[PDB]
Amino acid sequence: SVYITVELAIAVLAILGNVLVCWAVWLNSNLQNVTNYFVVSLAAADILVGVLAIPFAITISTGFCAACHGCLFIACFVLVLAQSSIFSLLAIAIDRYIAIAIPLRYNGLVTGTRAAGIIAICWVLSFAIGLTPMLGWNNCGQPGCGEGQVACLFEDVVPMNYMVYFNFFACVLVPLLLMLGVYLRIFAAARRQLKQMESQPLPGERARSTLQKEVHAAKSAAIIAGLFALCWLPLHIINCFTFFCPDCSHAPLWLMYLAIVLAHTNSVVNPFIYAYRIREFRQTFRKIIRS
Ligand SMILES: Cn1c(=O)c2c(ncn2C)n(C)c1=O
Repeated sequence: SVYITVELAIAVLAILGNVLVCWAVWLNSNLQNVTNYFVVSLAAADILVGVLAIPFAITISTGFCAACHGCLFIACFVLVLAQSSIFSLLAIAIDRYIAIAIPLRYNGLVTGTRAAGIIAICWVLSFAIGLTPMLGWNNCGQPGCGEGQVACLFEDVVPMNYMVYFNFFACVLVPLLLMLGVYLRIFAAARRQLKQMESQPLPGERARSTLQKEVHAAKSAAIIAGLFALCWLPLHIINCFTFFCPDCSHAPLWLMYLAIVLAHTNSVVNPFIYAYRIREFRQTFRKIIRS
């Protein structure tokens, strides 16, 4: 009951943390910028983790008996939260790029309305993708619980060709490669901005301070994304060995859970990364707790 204990420990933090973030934003209007609209999507997504995803993960670990629709939803619900985080992290990257790249058109393009729109779309696409195995791409009953109910086991009910080709490479590796490519242009151009301002006949510390603060935000965003890939790659890398290399000793269970726990931990690092990186956030939380 140790794995269970740790999974519950995370669920608590994942909730308290991200919920604290959403509350801090709804309280302090200085954090209600268009940018943080996506951060809210990240929070809500990472909240349902300690709310449903973890509970489901703890249940499916031992396996149970249920229909295909019910057994798939429970097993593929984590793919939805993990996929939504992809769109949110990708949007934030693009956003932090638009600001530094074209500061003027930033307010003209990056609107509070389009934000809510994109988010909605992202979630829809998250359910479409995350629950693709429920569209027919599954191994329900492929060569106990009785007729009608199927032994709900993640590896047995969920195809490997999906989580590898479709899910991992396309819906994870590609995005992360796009995001990484974005931050490449972000910091590459950001340092050029400082070089042009390094050869200016005027102080203009307003533009420098602002530029440095926009870079501080883009950097903080880069750290949030990095921890995502750092906490999900291991779990996918394991599935790459199992699939592509049937000979390669199938990953043990003790190692399997560690990769799974590492993914559920990702939802917790965010609340703490804001309180540290952003001096505006930490002062917001500090107040809520006291009062
Ligand atoms: C992504 N993933 C897995 O790849 C997995 C798993 N249990 C077993 N495997 C293989 N769980 C709960 C999971 O979330």
